[PDB]
Amino acid sequence: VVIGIVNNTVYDPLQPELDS
Amino acid sequence: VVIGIVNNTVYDPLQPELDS
Repeated sequence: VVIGIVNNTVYDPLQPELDS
Repeated sequence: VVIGIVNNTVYDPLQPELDS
């Protein structure tokens, strides 16, 4: 719906602790 | 202490990500 939206990745800060 | 406080549940986004 938003006009002009681009594609990018939003990294989750919980992942580094979840993996380790 | 708070006058008029009602009872409800608060969803925790941490628990489902941590469990999975």
